Amino acid sequence: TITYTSQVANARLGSFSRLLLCWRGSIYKLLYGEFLIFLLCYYIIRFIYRLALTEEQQLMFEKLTLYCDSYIQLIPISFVLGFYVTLVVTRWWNQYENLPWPDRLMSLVSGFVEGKDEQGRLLRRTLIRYANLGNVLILRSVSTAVYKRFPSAQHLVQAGFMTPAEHKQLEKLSLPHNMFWVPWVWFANLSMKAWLGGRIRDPILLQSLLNEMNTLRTQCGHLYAYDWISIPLVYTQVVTVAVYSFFLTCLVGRQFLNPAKAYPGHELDLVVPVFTFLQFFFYVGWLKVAEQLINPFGEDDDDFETNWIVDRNLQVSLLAVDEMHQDLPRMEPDMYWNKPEPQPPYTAASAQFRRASFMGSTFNISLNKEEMEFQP
Amino acid sequence: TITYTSQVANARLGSFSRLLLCWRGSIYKLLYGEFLIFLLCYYIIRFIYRLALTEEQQLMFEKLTLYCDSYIQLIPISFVLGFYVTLVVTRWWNQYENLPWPDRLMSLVSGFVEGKDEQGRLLRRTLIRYANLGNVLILRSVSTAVYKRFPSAQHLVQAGFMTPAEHKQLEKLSLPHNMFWVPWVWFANLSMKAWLGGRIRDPILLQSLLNEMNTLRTQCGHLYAYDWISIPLVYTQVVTVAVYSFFLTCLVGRQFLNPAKAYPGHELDLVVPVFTFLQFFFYVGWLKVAEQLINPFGEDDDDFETNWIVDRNLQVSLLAVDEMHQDLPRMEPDMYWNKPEPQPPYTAASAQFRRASFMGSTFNISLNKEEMEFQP
Amino acid sequence: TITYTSQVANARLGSFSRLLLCWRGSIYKLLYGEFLIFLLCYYIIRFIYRLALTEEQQLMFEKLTLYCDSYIQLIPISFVLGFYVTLVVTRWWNQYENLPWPDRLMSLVSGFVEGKDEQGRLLRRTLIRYANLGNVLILRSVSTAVYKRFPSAQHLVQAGFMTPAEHKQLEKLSLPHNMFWVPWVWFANLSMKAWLGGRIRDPILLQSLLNEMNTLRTQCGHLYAYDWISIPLVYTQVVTVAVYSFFLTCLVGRQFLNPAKAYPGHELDLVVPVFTFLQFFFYVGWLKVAEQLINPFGEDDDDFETNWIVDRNLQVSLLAVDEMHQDLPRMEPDMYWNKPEPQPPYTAASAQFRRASFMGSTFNISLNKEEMEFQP
Amino acid sequence: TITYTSQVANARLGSFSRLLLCWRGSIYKLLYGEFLIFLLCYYIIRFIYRLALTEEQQLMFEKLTLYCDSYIQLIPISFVLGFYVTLVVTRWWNQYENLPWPDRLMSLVSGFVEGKDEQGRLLRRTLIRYANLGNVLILRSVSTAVYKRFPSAQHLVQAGFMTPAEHKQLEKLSLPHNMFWVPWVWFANLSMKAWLGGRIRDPILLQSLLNEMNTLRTQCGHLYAYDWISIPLVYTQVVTVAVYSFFLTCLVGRQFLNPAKAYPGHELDLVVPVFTFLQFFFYVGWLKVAEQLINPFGEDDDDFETNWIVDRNLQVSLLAVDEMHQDLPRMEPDMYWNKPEPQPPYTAASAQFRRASFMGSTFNISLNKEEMEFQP
Amino acid sequence: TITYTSQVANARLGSFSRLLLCWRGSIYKLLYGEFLIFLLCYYIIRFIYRLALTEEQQLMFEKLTLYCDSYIQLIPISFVLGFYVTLVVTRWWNQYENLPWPDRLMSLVSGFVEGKDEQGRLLRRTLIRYANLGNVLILRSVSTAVYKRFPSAQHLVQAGFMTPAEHKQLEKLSLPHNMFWVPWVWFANLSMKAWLGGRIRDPILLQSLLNEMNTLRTQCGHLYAYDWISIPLVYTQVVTVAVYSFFLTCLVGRQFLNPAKAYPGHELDLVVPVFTFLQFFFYVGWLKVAEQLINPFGEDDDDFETNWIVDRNLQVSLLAVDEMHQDLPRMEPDMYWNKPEPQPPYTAASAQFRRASFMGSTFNISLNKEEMEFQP
Ligand SMILES: [Ca+2]
Ligand SMILES: [Ca+2]
Ligand SMILES: [Ca+2]
Ligand SMILES: [Ca+2]
Ligand SMILES: [Ca+2]
Repeated sequence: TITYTSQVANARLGSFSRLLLCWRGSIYKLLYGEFLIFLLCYYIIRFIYRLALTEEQQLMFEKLTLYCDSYIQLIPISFVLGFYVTLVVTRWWNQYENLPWPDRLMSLVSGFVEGKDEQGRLLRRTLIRYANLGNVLILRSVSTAVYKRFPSAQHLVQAGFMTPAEHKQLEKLSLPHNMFWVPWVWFANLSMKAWLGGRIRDPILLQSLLNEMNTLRTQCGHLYAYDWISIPLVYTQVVTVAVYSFFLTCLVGRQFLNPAKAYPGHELDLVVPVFTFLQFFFYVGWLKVAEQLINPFGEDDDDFETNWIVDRNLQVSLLAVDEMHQDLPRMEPDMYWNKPEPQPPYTAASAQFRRASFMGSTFNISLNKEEMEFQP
Repeated sequence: TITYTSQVANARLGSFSRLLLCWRGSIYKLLYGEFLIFLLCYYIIRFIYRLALTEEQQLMFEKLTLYCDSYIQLIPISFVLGFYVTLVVTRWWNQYENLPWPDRLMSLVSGFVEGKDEQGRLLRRTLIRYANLGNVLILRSVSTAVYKRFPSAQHLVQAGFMTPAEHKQLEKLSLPHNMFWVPWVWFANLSMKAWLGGRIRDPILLQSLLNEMNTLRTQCGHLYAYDWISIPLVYTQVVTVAVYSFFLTCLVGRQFLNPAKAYPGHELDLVVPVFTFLQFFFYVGWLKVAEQLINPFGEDDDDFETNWIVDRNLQVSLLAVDEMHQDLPRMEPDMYWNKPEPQPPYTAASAQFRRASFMGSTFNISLNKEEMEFQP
Repeated sequence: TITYTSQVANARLGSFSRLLLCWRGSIYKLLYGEFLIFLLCYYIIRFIYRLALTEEQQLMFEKLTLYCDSYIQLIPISFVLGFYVTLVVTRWWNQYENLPWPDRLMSLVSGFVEGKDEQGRLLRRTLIRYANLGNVLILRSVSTAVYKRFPSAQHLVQAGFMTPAEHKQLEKLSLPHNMFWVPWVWFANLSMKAWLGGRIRDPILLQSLLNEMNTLRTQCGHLYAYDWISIPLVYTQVVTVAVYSFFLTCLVGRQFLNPAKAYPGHELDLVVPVFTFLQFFFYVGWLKVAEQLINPFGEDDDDFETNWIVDRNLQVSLLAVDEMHQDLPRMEPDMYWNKPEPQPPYTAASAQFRRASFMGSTFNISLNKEEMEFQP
Repeated sequence: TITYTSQVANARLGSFSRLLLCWRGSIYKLLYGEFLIFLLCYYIIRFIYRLALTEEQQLMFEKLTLYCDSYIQLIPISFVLGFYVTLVVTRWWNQYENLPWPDRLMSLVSGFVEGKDEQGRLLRRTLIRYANLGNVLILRSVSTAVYKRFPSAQHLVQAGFMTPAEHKQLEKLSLPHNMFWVPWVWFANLSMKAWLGGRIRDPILLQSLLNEMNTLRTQCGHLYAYDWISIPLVYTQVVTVAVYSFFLTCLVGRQFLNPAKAYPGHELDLVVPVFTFLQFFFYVGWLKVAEQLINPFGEDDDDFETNWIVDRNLQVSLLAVDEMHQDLPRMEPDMYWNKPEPQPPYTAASAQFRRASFMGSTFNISLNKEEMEFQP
Repeated sequence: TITYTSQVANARLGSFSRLLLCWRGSIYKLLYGEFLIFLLCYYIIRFIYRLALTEEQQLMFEKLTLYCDSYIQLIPISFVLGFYVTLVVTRWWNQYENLPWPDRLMSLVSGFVEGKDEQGRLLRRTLIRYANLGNVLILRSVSTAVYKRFPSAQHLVQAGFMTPAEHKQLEKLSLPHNMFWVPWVWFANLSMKAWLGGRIRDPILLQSLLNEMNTLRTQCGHLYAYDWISIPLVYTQVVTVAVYSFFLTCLVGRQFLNPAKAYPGHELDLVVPVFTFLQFFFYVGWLKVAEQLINPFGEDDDDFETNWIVDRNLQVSLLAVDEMHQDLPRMEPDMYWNKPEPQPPYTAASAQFRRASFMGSTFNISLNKEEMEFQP
């Protein structure tokens, strides 16, 4: 994740132009290697045509250069790339939306599961840990960064996501599929036990806990789906052949011919095909957006920070269910205790953002006395 | 936010043409500086070509002017800008949709949390204040206007969003991440305490309160997500290079050459490239839509009024949970108490809007007696 | 709202061609004035060129006519108009989807709030009236037709939407923002009072009532949002300049020159630029779709019938909660009381629509005996 | 509804080519009449030009044929048709999604409403019948097929959807709007009565019943909305004029001129304008998709089978709430009662579909011993 | 399903280029037969023109070759294919999203339905089996792979999805429609019986069970809808005629003529029409994406693995409700029992993914002392 939200807060002079001076997550980082290969091939062909070929061979190469230059437009690269990248970006944001957060669940576990004694602490910690464990099991199944951090269940044990007892239980339950679903069943059974043991006072609170946990389950299932059901390989191959064929053709059709023949469109021989390179930049960068985003759980600069999310979820969830359980700030009358229309102040830097309320678009309509009178 | 909803209520003669006479939130305000730089560069190049260059240098410049003018169309600016701005507008409206409003929560807190005594008042005020505090913590994390208004937690204390006790508690809980989630945990624990203390009469009402509060939490999480997960920097750089390369090329390809040579398409030498300027207006304004909307929590004219929303939420929520708690208008028989078919009157200005009911599209189908008869 | 659903039920010969003979909500009604101005300007320019200008001035005008005619295509009107109108149509249908209907709420109020005495009647009527009042307050804030019908809160009192007591209470609560939210708080507190007074038998029914009411609140909030957050004025100005610049250019580039010069594409001098007029019809009508739909609560022919919806909601909701409360048709054995497979008859006009059930796409797959046998 | 799902299960050789040999729901059925009119007009113009016109008149007709042929491309038919048909297809699938099914409701009514006696049977049948009656009232309001089957409420009585008592009650309640909402109010009041009479044991079950019923109400409201709020007539007229103007122009611009003059692009005189006819097929068929789908409740081949859905809903719902109420198959130990890893067999035809489980995309990542070691 | 998620984790050099070396689910596999037919026809026409035709016949064929070559662009294949394939891909992902998973339901059944005795085991197994049976009945109705595995209800009995008693009960209930809905009614009635028998302790838990089961019902209904309501056959025929007409025209317009005549664009006679073949690859592969995805439950390589999902659902659901019922790992203090800020370790391979928390986009805004001061 490369965040530049602060740099584009306002539409200032050359707002997006300042972003062209970024390297991490940059288009340069993504397609400099492909561009170097393309440039090498282009100039190898240029030197072959300019030095090796004979007069008749050079004429036959020139005829093919103008034949290829007329079909470079026959390729509908823009359409294919436009639909495919839109599909990849949609899937990318859905995959983010299906990253599980324990915040709703941890608030309900902190509130509903009672007891300041060791048993209450252990019960709350175990429930939240089940939620975190389910999340990490799916994430290590779908995220290469998380897998590299936890290449085995024993690593999850050493890192504190799973106890040795939980590891043994998981081994006992092993089926020939992903076992990421197990902690949800454990959670449901432990919540039932807590309710029967009086730690959850009412079954409506148990229903709320199970609802939040099942929401997390659905998110983890969606992550499994996106990891398993790739964008059809045929659609990916179609877009790839469009881009590569376009630039393979450009490798010949965009050669600078001998100006002597004075072919139409070859009057002046510049050495660098600047607009060909700009088209490469545009089309290959647009494809590289898909190439980076198609699996957003990899290790690209703009891929999701799954490891950070795992660490932050564990810390936050344990703190909320253990230290913050029935641990509230003192409840005292606030600053506006007897102020009917509170008006919090503005700093000198923010005074310009004070606004009158928008009352609705009809507020300033003017009508005559006769217009406003009800009719029988 | 520049509201013009009232001006476009009806499709009147030149409805959208009257909007070209607006300055605030206008396209002129957004790209006058870039346009001035472009115009300066265009005329500097014009004077260089017309005065400095020699006959042969002028001919070589003219050859490049017609070479560049033929590739200005090779750029697929329309496609790149069309997909990117659609993505930015989608994200912009989602970000609005994820601005938290306490209205549902404050109705449930006003109704469910009982007691006209000081303790009931304090409990209701504290719960609603927790909701407002969570909202303001995330908003100051994502909105430059709100941050400038509350550059520190001490400012939140001085403005009445947070008590000194709440500030101390937040400091005690500090982790190396955003603490905007804390007030939700506080809310859940305080609602549990209110239920156990008899201020909430049934656990179904507590479930309702926690559901509304968790909805606000999810909205605040979405705001955090949009602030953190920028549109991929590669996609932004691709669109930026498309626009800038197009107009850099136009800076040469759209020069007015000497009419003497009588080049095709250069017959008449106008001094102002009116259609080039219109293309600049169109493409750069379309890009400036993205530049303004990509971070809708900045300080642009059309950015969201986060400060107003904060103030209005605090005022409304405190009034609803404190002054309006069990404070109802007298319940008396209405104007249509014994009128089976109430028909509220129309003013002379509104009589034209009285309509017969639409009964469905099948209402006027005509069938014969034999057509309408059931068959055995 | 111009409904033509019945005319397009079937794909008949020239189904959409018969719709070109409609005036109300027609494209003619929307852009006849603009077209008359355009036609007047076009022929004024034609007469100026044909009569006033000298030979050399006419030649200079002709050179500019063919210069302008070559850039009329440089304008990407189709793209700009295509994205903007799609955004406007999406917002238009969302705004419809957020029009509040009391039907769910009124069924729950009719069922749950008990008592055939005057107090039960008054309680049910007051709750449904709160829902209607919230709806009308937001609608008069966002709809010019509703505002013209209720230009003041006193008009709401005279029309029976609000009692004098409710009006006084609203004045007492006045804040410098829209007060459309107040009736929801009133509803929540009155429902709580009804539950505590035994008129609502269980708190689960109170939860259901509050859920439906909060759904209506969310819809009203969405209406407020769409009224307040206009489509960015920059995007509207961009599309407007695209259309107007295109046709300003056409005003010169589409002039019929003197055939004598025999310019390419000016061989025959027709007096009416039929295809220019068709382009005007197309592009300006496509823009007029946005101009009419951008604020669907105005007074255009195809704008929503907010007044009708208000009247119909009041009538229906009062009837459901008052006259239909525990007022059921006699419950008796039906026509198929002992008929295992009911087959309601068809008329002679409908016999053709009787179909066999679709059993699924796999139903007709044929397999051999050996193919169908399970393997160990 | 023309189902071809079975024919396109696999991407076989010429999968979509075999579908060109279908008549029902075919493009031929939809635009053969328009095509015959177009062909007649084209050849009438051909014979007029070839026989009636004089040499000078023929030359003036030829000049107009090449003038019209150059603007046939000026029409942006593809854009207009592409956005409009996408809107129509979106609305078409939403309208399907809002067809009410009693399956959720009938399961809850079968389970929750108790009693094997005549009163329990009558209560369950009456509740499900209310749901079916609401559905049929809206469907006969919006569907021409259903209206033709039930052209009056008396037909609903004769067909068993409504009892004479229900008909009398509906007449007593008559307001000047669609009364499709009434059965929901009846349902809510009858469910309340059943709860108070002990036939529904807990108010949570009553909440579930009312939730499902209100979901059906919302679907029926959406159907009413789509029937009432047509796609703006202006947008429909714009697309219609685009298509018709294009082909009116083609009627002249696509005439085969005399080869003698040897005009560019008229070298060889074929009698049939094959590509003009293919363009007619394409554009008019794309428009006919909208013409058929714009009202999917008509009587086109691909319109929804509303009558079948009505019949199937009545049969299924009555069977589920009456015959299947507490009528369960014997509960006995299953085939895998003591088999920890059940493996249901495969037939010889399905053995090829047995797969190993996908374990996640990270499963095959290989790391060294040192890479896998945790760091302090 | 061909998963390549692991290969595209990172945007590496030629990431998508390595995918062109895949056969299963490849574009080659999908359109090699059509391409062979096209190539055969192209070269048959080439040999006919080059050998059979006389001088005048060859000239007439050449005139038609350049006439056809000018209309190959008149076809708007890109637009038609672009909208249709987007619709097919949307439907494809919705169909995946509506594949039922028992995970939520099985967690609730494992937790809520009590008893370690044989009766509790049998009740839990029977409920989960009802859910699985409903899923398999719909899947065998819509999936050719599942139908081939279970070509009769007797096969479902032999495979253990249905008992002989359940089969007899289904036969007794037979109506002339799909009976996939029956197991939901059975589930609701059996859950009611379990609640009345004390196996479900509270009706809120029964409400939760029925909610999850009804969610599965809605998913199965959506699957039935997508199987029944095909994409309109007219839209499919339109796209098919676009592609086939384009390439039929190319069969003549893309012939290599005799270079002797030196026609424009036919200067050099290459034997293989490389760009025609690339266009075939592009357009026909883009169509083959739709052809494979239009019914994603077939037996294509990229079709869903319905059989695997069926097997995995049965195994997982039975294990969760039977072996894991109240079978929890020992609850013991975790690794961070008294560690306020848990920091799970990183491996040497993952150390690079450790990040500082993102605190929000406003975090680094700098303001002066005077700027930060509140104003009165
Ligand atoms: Ca990646
Ligand atoms: Ca901004
Ligand atoms: Ca309007
Ligand atoms: Ca239809
Ligand atoms: Ca398939």
